[PDB]
Amino acid sequence: LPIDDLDLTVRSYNCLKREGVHTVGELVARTESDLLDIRNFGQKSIDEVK
DNA sequence: TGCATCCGTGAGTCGGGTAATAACGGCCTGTACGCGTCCGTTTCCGGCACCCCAAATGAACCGTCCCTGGCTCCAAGGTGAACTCTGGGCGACGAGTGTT
Repeated sequence: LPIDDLDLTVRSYNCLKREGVHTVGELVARTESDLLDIRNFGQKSIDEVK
């Protein structure tokens, strides 16, 4: 499933589509620590992803 | 009346082919073959009596497969504002450190 299908807000889509994350399969493959590593990552994005 | 004297059957199994004599004219014919000629056949040149036969030459011609006309009623391009990062800009604070 793509991350857009999760019907989320501005920042998470922006910071994901620049770097080529297209699905939630790679997102569930990546752990919370491996996804929070990104510079200027929103804590609200962390909350919604968790 | 023996008695020698023939005399009549064996005896199994799956490389070829090796020769003589007096005979000689002359006539007949006979069946097969070789000549010259004539007639039925048959096969075409071009003719009709016409058989007409026909693809090609005028129509419509009407439905239909293309043009032009106007009309929408909407969903995409144009017009807003914010905001959550996104990024840079500002500022203060602290020990490892250039020096005699």
